[PDB]
Amino acid sequence: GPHMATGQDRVVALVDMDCFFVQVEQRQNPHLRNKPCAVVQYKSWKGGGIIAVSYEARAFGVTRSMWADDAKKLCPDLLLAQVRESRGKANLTKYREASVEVMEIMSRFAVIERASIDEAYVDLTSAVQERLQKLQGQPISADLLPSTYIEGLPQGPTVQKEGMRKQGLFQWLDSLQIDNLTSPDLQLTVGAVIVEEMRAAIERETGFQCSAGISHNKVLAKLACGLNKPNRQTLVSHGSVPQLFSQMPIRKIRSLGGKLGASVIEILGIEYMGELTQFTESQLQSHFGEKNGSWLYAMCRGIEHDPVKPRQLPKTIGCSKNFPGKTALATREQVQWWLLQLAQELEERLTKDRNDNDRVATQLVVSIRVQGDKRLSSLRRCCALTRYDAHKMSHDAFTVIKNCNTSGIQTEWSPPLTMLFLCATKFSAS
DNA sequence: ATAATGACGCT
DNA sequence: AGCGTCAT
Ligand SMILES: Cc1cn([C@H]2C[C@H](O)[C@@H](COP(=O)(O)OP(=O)(O)OP(=O)(O)O)O2)c(=O)[nH]c1=O
Ligand SMILES: [Ca+2]
Ligand SMILES: [Ca+2]
Repeated sequence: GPHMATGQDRVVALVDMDCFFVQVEQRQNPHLRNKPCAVVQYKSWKGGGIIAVSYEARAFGVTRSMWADDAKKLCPDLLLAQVRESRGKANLTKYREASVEVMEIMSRFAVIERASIDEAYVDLTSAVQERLQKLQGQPISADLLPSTYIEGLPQGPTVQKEGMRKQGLFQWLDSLQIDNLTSPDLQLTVGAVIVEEMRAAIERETGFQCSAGISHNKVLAKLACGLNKPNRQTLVSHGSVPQLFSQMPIRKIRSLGGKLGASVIEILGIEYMGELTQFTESQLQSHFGEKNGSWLYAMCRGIEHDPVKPRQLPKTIGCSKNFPGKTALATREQVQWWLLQLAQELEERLTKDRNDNDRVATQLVVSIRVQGDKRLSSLRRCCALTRYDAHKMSHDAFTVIKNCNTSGIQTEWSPPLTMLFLCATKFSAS
């Protein structure tokens, strides 16, 4: 009825950089531009692990987590750039810094939530309402939306991609309710215009291309974003949700890509996101818990309330290294030395962080993984972080994990460690 | 023998 | 406090 909330109160975008580490390497090395190429860490073992893949290389079947030697088998022309290595581990500084370039530019338009090294949510509600004043009911030209897809359109009465895009946009714009400043669809459309500008600015000032989703909440925006990649943006309207969700595999919806998603599928005996509508909120709550049941009930109707959190800086700073199989650390001296290598990178980055962002970390968290254990972390322990000093931090870290050592001989370490992880947390202003 | 990161929920 | 889930 008239008391039915429709989740159309906000305009929310998610921006995501196209094959981000590859673009960073391609900006720096013009030889890699418009070529099949990939970013790889380490190179001794099977040519290194691939962690990012240009879209040209994707067309050959090259994927993440592939060994580089295996990728060459699919794509013999594949060009590689390798991650900087410092102190025997990967060093992602180039990408973190590239990330800051993009984030500060987006920050110029609106409050952003940094969702990863190359993704940000944008709450555009205020900017849209303001822009809606700039245009005194003035119709929105197709030319303000040159890279925008309208999900679900064209419908009813062209054989190439751009032809379809435009026909969809035209059908959308022709039906638009422009003399109504409260029309959710109009707000989204104005939201999409701004995101075009934001994306133009990002490309102009960094050289980096990205894709974006624009919708009424974060989950739909994130979904919308992946529908037309690379270098394009997608508007997903509230109206588009029933058809879109009608064949949308549950695992595609953010937070449903793991075990909860799988149990939703198994317990309810369904496949697609829209099928969730046929259950009461109480039923969903009984199967998955109050919080999940409530969230599921709203979400399958395109309604979600998770706000864009005003946070542009990460809340933790960490360094980890895995030591798979034969490389697992087996002596005290190895464990101490690698904790030191981790502590040294951490200290550089913390000192940087303290000068840039006026804050200090107050807690050190130490995480290890023992051989045979499938879990990410075998064990987590903490101590105070009182000095940005590598030798102290590495020493304290050893102290809080050292009795995990089950070995009879003091110089030996067992069970061998397959991962070391140090993370600085609990920042206070400074 | 993917990695190296991150955010947050549950108890 | 410490472990588990989900994501890039
Ligand atoms: C998913 C993932 C990404 N990354 C890095 C490399 C990616 O370039 C970057 C962001 O990842 P994604 O956004 O997941 O991937 P992408 O940018 O490479 O490609 P797409 O265009 O499909 O978005 O972070 C990892 O190091 N490990 C990972 O598991
Ligand atoms: Ca990306
Ligand atoms: Ca991403």
